[PDB]
Amino acid sequence: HWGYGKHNGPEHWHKDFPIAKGERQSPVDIDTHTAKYDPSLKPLSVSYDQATSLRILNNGHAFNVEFDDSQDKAVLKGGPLDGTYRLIQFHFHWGSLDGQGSEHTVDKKKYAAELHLVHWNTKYGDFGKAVQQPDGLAVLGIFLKVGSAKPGLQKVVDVLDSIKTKGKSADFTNFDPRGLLPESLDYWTYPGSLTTPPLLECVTWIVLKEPISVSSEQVLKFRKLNFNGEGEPEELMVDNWRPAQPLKNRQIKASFK
Ligand SMILES: NS(=O)(=O)c1ccc(C(=O)NCC(F)(F)C(F)(F)C(F)(F)C(F)(F)C(F)(F)F)cc1
Ligand SMILES: [Zn+2]
Repeated sequence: HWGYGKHNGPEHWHKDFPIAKGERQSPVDIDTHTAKYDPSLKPLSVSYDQATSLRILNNGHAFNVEFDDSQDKAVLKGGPLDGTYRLIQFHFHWGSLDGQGSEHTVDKKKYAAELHLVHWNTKYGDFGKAVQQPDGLAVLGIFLKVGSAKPGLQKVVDVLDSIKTKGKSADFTNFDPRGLLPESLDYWTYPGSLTTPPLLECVTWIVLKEPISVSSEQVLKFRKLNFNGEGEPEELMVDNWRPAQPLKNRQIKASFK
């Protein structure tokens, strides 16, 4: 099925998922001179004090750090959102070199990677229901640039050796995702979609202006993961990002003046 190579990569996804050419696809380029400050944006509330991480999984496209979302522990509220969105997993998209890797771009600039903290709207009762609704998910997107190490990421990069190939997983309890946030919570927001098949148009995107810094050694370890399963020909998990899609009739709003 789909992937990131020449033969199954983003330019092909529309054949099995025609919504690939829809009216609210993600990611997009964020044109900093067109995005308008919206003084009506309520403030953002990231409540991760009670987050319970459970497991890390290589799913053959990225790795997901998964949380217990059986109850309202780690939630995202406020900003452009109505109601309460539960954290279910985070993952990253990254490149083969530092010059590309992010999905969103800023004035066409690609970052070395992008973190997605995925949350679902609890008024829909479960995640599978939430993905069918235009306000079903809220994805908090954080850019990564390469420079000084991020101390809160090191537990993640140290476990990657044990989930090298697709379908491998490891116990990953007690990880605190607050250690992946930047200082400022200033953000851009627009209505969009999942950036992997089935590309459902169910996401409120909230993309932080301030990137986090990670080290070269840190991102080099992301790039040693494999897209393939155990014992199959090795295909390094790199460039697992979808390029920017047409903005169409959408407004990107800024939380900051
Ligand atoms: N990169 S991103 O934008 O942050 C991003 C975030 C999360 C997902 C994600 O949960 N895909 C998984 C998925 F939702 F597609 C899903 F398989 F779980 C699903 F529920 F849709 C379903 F396919 F099961 C469906 F249709 F309901 F049957 C994808 C992209
Ligand atoms: Zn993602």
